[PDB]
Amino acid sequence: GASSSFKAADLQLEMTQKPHKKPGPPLVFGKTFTDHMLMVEWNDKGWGQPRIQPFQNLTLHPASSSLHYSLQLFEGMKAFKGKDQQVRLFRPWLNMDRMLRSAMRLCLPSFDKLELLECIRRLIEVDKDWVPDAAGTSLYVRPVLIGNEPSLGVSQPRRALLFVILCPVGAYFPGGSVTPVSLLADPAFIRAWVGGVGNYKLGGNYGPTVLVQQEALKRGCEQVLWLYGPDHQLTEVGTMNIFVYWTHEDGVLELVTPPLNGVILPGVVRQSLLDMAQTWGEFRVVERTITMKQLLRALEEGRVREVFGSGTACQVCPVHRILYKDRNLHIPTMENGPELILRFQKELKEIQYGIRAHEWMFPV
Amino acid sequence: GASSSFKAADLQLEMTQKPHKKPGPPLVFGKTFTDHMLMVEWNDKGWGQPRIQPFQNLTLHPASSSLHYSLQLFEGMKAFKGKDQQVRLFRPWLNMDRMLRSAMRLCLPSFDKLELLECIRRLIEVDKDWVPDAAGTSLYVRPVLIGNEPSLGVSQPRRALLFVILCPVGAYFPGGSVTPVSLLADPAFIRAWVGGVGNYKLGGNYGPTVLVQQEALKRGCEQVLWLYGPDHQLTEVGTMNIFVYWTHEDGVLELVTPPLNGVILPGVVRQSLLDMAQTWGEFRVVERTITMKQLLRALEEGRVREVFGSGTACQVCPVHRILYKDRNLHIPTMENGPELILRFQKELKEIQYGIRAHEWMFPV
Ligand SMILES: *Cc1c(COP(=O)(O)O)cnc(C)c1O
Ligand SMILES: *Cc1c(COP(=O)(O)O)cnc(C)c1O
Repeated sequence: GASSSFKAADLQLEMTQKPHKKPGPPLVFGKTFTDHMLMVEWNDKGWGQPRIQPFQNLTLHPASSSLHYSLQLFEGMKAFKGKDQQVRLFRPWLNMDRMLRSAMRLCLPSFDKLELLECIRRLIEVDKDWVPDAAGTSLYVRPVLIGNEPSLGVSQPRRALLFVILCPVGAYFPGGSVTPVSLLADPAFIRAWVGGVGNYKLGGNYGPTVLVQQEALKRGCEQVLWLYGPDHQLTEVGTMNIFVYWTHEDGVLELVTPPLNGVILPGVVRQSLLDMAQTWGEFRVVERTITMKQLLRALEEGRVREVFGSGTACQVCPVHRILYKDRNLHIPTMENGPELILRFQKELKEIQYGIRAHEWMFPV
Repeated sequence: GASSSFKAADLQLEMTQKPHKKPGPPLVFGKTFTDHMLMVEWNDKGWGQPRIQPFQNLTLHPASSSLHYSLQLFEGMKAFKGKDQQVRLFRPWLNMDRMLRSAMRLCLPSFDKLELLECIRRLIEVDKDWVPDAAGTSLYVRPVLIGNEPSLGVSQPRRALLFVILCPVGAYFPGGSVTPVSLLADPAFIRAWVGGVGNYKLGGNYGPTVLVQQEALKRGCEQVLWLYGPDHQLTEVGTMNIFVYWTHEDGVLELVTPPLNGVILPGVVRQSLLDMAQTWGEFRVVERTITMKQLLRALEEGRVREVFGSGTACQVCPVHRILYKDRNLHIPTMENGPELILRFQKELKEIQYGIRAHEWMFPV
């Protein structure tokens, strides 16, 4: 059908008459929600008006395509409150771009990126007192678009819902340090494949990972290292992008991450780390496949400095151990500082919390 | 956690006070629903009691894991009403087995197969007058299990819902004949992969196929032929299993379907066709990979008799054309009768509608 969008200019506001009490000083990820949400409905008449409304349950027809055929996508981004109580979102335009790409892949309706962003801004503004301001804390923003056609046909939905909910989040690390994780690298489990949809933030990519994460824990590891292809390409760690800081086989010190060739989700943090490192101009920055054979050889030769994951949840997450083919591989990230990881963490903290002004931050 | 199940002995019944009018003489697949549904809730206290209740909307928390991370699975099976008004389900035990396998893969709670089946039986019994009895018609039964934890953690759900809804379905073919379809075979699109979850009936497998089906239609084809691997293995057609009746390269007449090696959904119809053909003992019946190279050579040599899909929707669906690498390949299914397809259709019709007694049918 023809494209159309809702407009922020049309936003309707209904304030809660029953606010929840705000948390004390233990923000467990994803279990505590704020007082309001955004909601917009789409059908054959286009989008309705956007509304901010009290946090409340969804009412869905039992045949809703969202629940049968996974016509569902989401985003995640963080807002941060500085010491002056100004709230700012980190590169939210990138998340909007990604959400629209996801929507098109599932034949869900398009909308105007900047109108959604302005609605999100207004929502956060209404719930601004829910954004924590202790060091390292944040507000997680969770936009969702679902198909909502009351039909068991596997087909393009004629109805959809877009909604956004918000969660306060606690700190992951003490100021100025990081704590590493151990990974399970089992080639039997495949997250994504070329020709598939692992490069979109679709619900369907995440459910099948629950059992695998439980196998990692059973095995004494914290997260999953996702391997791909017959050469055991390192793709992602958990729900994070993977980076390696090493001297490569050609003798050149570089930061490498896998290229966007279909099996990598294009992270916002990932893009930001690449951008920052390119701007410093201190070492080579490249997008290239990384194989277990290359890593094993680099480790034995002492060429690896730091391996880490990146994503909205911890920002940068160091790795100290990989369990592969029943071999426990020590990764010397913490013995190398981890200088690069701490550098990234510091620069992101300064930008996100407004210690210095930067074009990446969108004020609320 | 420890396993437990709901019991049919505990079923609660609430009859509708506002029945819907039943359809006239146009049953469009999946859009018309019956007066009641089954519902069972699970949490940390185990399963609640099962209930038959009037058809109504679901009320879900906006953070429900079913909508964010695709913690969702479903089944599909048919009930058939004979000319004596007896209603019978086709091999429903197989669907129960498959549903439990799906549940375990997504870390959703197990339940007792026969208790669910007995509840389903009771539901169909309450809505028995909704089962059509015109030739070729049926009642589709749609069990669903979803995670329902109000949490944005990607984790094993601590709450779930199991529900079943029912749809009357019309006939697909006139009695005693079949109509063929054209397929798009584009190796760029991959349904499933070894190491993945394409062998389970999980919602997440279906949403990404909507865009691909639209590309097939844009290309002048009706359904998608799903190819896998660098040798272009024929895996599935649409949401159906694929069968080929041919003289193989060794000179032997056989019926072949791809083996259950991770990328094939184990269809109930598929299993039934294999069982029937094995019981006749007239030709070789084998599970072997089928490649496009083999098919192309077989076609040019005149060795192909019939290619068809199998599944609960049409039972057997003949193929007459495959568009591959921009070549339109004629498939001579209709020129060969299609004798085998008509044989299968007749034998299934006799069993499903109770013309002859058979252990595959479960009386309601
Ligand atoms: C969300 C996600 C990432 C990280 O994306 P960010 O935008 O940096 O938060 C990486 N990989 C997967 C698989 C993800 O879902
Ligand atoms: C449901 C389905 C089938 C067919 O299964 P039946 O049990 O015969 O209805 C085959 N392939 C896919 C991908 C399916 O979803």
